[PDB]
Amino acid sequence: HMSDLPLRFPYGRPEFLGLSQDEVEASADHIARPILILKETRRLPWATGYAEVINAGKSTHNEDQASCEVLTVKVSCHYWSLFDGHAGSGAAVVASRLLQHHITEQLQDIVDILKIPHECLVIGALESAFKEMDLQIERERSSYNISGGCTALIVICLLGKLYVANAGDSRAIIIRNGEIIPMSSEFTPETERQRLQYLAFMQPHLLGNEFTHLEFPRRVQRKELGKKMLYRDFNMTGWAYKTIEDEDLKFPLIYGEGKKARVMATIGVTRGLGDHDLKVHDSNIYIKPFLSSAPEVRIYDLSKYDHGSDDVLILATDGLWDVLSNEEVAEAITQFLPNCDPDDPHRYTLAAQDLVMRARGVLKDRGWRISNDRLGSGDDISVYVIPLIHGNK
Amino acid sequence: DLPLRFPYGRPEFLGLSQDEVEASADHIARPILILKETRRLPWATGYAEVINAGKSTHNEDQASCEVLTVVSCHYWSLFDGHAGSGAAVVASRLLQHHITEQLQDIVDILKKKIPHECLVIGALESAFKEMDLQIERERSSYNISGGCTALIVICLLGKLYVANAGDSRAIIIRNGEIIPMSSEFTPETERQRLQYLAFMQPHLLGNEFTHLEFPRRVQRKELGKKMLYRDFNMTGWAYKTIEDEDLKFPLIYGEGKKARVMATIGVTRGLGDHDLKVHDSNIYIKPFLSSAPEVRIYDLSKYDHGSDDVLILATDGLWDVLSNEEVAEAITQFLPNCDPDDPHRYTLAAQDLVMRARGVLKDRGWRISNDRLGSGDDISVYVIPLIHGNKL
Ligand SMILES: [Mg+2]
Ligand SMILES: [Mg+2]
Ligand SMILES: [Mn+2]
Ligand SMILES: [Mn+2]
Ligand SMILES: [Mn+2]
Ligand SMILES: [Mn+2]
Ligand SMILES: [Mn+2]
Ligand SMILES: [Mn+2]
Repeated sequence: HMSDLPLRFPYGRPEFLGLSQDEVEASADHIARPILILKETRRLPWATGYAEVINAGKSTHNEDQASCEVLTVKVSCHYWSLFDGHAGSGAAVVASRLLQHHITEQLQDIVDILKIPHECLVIGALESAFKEMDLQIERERSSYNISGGCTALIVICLLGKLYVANAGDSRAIIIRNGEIIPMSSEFTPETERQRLQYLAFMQPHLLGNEFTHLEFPRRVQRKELGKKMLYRDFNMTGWAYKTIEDEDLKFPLIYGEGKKARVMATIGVTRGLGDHDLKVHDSNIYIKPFLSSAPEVRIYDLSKYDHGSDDVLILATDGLWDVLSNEEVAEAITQFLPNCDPDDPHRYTLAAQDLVMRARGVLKDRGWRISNDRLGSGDDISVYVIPLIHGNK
Repeated sequence: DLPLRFPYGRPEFLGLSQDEVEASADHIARPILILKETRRLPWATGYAEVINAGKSTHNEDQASCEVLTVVSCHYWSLFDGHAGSGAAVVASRLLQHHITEQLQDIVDILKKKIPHECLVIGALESAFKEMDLQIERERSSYNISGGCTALIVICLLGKLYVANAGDSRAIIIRNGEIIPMSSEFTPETERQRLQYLAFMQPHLLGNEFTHLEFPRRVQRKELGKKMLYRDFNMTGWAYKTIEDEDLKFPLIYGEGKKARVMATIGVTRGLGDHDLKVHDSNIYIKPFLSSAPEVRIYDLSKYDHGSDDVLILATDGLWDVLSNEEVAEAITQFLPNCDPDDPHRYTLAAQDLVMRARGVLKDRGWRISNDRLGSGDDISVYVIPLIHGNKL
């Protein structure tokens, strides 16, 4: 039904890039994989740095989207956002254009007060904004082709405080005098296992008589019927023994380890927007009941520290973090920025370009390779480098 | 009524006769009972307790401490009963048997890659659950009154496992530093789980409650007006027009030590309470409670502990009037006045903590330092010396 409907918004790259229609096509080169950076002739707020590169060939379009502007609540609200789309570009494009409007609307309900701690009203506003964005996608689903879904990582600076709201598996970290301050956590079948099992237990019909909510160390085989095995339930952190009993032969709700962890054999990320009609392969079981649009929000008070020109906030999609650790990013940032004149305004964009290049690697004979012959990232990669000096009181 | 599953009593290691128990239950004098010096506990653990100031005729705290045979396994436990002493008494005798049996399923292994620690944790988690299931079915044949919280510790193969299902608390004091070893399970700390369940299963509210949380009691006058609220998916607050459903009593009400689920109870985990209902109604509370504990591990081999490094276990009778910092300050000023070789050290430290929470009674209620109100609750304190857990 949705493939019969027009697009809500046309596909494109982040609008602040200012790319023509021909530059967009030139960027979608899976073999050359050109790293796009912000033109010096265009400045982002706070001289924010940005860089991106398309995937190595798994989807025709770059499915990351990004938005950055200064909102006005009828007070100023700086806004940065990254969306990692999957199974289509539609949700990430829609989110990159409309979520900031939901945030502005929710903040407007509480702005007289900003002038229960106020920080909890801003958190509540951001949480309501994520939900209302997903609700809008849900009902506009029937008039427009809003394909797939997306993760959502946004940050606002409001009255001297950074709010980092994450619903997905992108990541935000602060590098301050060389130390790593994490500002987000990822939501996967692994990190959300107990919530997912709890829902499956309380609402068994969501399992379509195809899955069991119990976790096992490996796939349970029919020949193990009547035998003892380790299992883990929703209220357990550890493992205990159990007699295998018919029901345990169903496919597990949670399966796989780390980046291979999956819910109902389908998805490896459990929060974001879209995916309303997503189904398990070869069945009619819906995935969305196990997904959530609700972000985790973390605050960084910019007043409690005097920030140098090399103290930055990094936002990136998993195209960076899947091959670079927080320590490699910290090492790279602190190694690069002291080579740029502190007054150079293109200097955080070059830092973001350096991060993308280190994760993308170079195209060798057997694929993309980074340092230590390691495999380079074949994904879309998008990176913000936000200089925290601009938030100094 | 039904026969008792066990006779009421006080911790066995107190070596009390029946006549000493009756004398100890003085709501006016409130004598502080301590481990006799002639009686040594594992690791020379200190223990002291005192009865409440009048809310229940019996002391509803219970405690048990022994060496389990699996390999040997040191075991300390504290239970804070409510609405009767039965559940606390049963748990103080039978939870160690459930723990012992769960550990026997995995003891060979201890001598996807599952770390051994996770097998111990899973064994404790299952033992709590199996204890509550035994209470649930023996409930019908024995008078096992009320419910109880459960805080237990085991030392197994060089590691401490602290498992908590309630609002008692365990902290380590190590070279003056406070090391928390448990978290409390209240309507407040468990709000999102509780709202989630009420939302997934609205019939549990019995058409008398709403799962939404509000900064204060929603009243008639607010109907149709804007008001802050918090749902299961929110940490912050947002505005909302009050509808007639928002007028029902909230599933979660109050804050801090005054937070309550279903207008009835201020702790959300433990054992028993299978038949606990909302007053004057057939709405059951137990679907919102959980017997599942949180387990924290302390590796004794990573630190060479001194004679004053201790693990404190106590029911809320202590923590409701003394912060972690006061307890730390109390222990670090008391113990340096005792010879490190004196086995009675930690018992005396335990008694000093109970006295500091209980206070002195005059004409203005029980008073502790700076004229603060003393604790009128049952109080039970363990002082576990970590020096006896040192490697080699
Ligand atoms: Mg005995
Ligand atoms: Mg000794
Ligand atoms: Mn993607
Ligand atoms: Mn990912
Ligand atoms: Mn990605
Ligand atoms: Mn009690
Ligand atoms: Mn309490
Ligand atoms: Mn108590």
